[PDB]
Amino acid sequence: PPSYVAHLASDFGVRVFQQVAQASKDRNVVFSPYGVASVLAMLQLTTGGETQQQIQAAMGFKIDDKGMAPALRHLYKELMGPWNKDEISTTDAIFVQRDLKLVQGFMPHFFRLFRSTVKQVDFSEVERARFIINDWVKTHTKGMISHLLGTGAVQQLTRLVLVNALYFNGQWKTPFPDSSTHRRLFHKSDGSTVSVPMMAQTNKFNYTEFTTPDGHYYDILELPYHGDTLSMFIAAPYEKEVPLSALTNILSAQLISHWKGNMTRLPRLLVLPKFSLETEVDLRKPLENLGMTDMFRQFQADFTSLSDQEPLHVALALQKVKIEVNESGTVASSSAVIVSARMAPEEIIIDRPFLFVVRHNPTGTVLFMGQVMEP
Ligand SMILES: [Cl-]
Repeated sequence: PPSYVAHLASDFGVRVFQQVAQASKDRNVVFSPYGVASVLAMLQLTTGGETQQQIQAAMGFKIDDKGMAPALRHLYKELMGPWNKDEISTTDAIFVQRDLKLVQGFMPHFFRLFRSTVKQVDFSEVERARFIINDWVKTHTKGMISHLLGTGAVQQLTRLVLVNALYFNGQWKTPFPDSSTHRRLFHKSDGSTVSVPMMAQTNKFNYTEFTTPDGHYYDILELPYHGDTLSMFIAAPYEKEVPLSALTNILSAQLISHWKGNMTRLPRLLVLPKFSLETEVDLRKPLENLGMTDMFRQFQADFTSLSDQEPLHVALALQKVKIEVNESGTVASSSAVIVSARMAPEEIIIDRPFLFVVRHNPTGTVLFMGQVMEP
């Protein structure tokens, strides 16, 4: 089902973000809970045996089950509809050795389910294979993501690669002014500060203070995008010794929903750092920690649904996310005569590390999720 599978998909991907985050420590990290959910669902089809059970358990749904793929493909068409003014461009690709004898009916079946095809390449032509892979991403992310560092691992022994790449760029329901954007010190998690550019805006924001069962307090602010189709939620720790990991490690779609129910509109002056960050992840370590170890093993991996004669296994599972946040009419050239604005009761300055979550409002899909430590 629709919002059902979107939630199983989002939750799984967040579970994947927790792993990437517990590894990144104090590095800025952008990730797409949706992306890794979309691709892993496709890979379910190329698996069999234990390698398949480990993934359907990790994700929480069999891709061949009634309404799973139909709901998933309906979702994709929704995100890529006409409202999306090139705000989010994505691409999911599975590259297998072309010389490999495939199972009778895998390609036809895969297409019917995803309306996409598994890519074939002759991995013996290393240079060609890598170019072909970094090129697919390019042409299919509207030229936003044209390279990968991980492809540098594709060699002769490679027979299978998984790739996922997303690009996201706002377009707020109410653009942050421009003349208001200014310099402001940001408190990095070590007492050190840096003069970073921040956007400012007074208006009626949807806010809520949030406490985790653990007792951590966060200022939660929802920031809508044009048409309320998307919303970027901001979870900024209360004091200063409050980590992001206290929230991100208990995060789910039901938690975002929770914020919405307790949310209220207060007239504040929001000061938000403008950030354009990029992260590339080697999904292997994080996927293994979620219980998916077999797929990465030379003798254990079981992809007999993609081909039954083979010593296969994913040689490279990765993701690349490019997130940008600005005024949306961002001249950005380092600042005329006047600047006016309506006054607000209080201000909410985001000058310390914080985490954000972008969601598809109609379905509550957790599209993007990050931890911004130093903009
Ligand atoms: Cl790139």
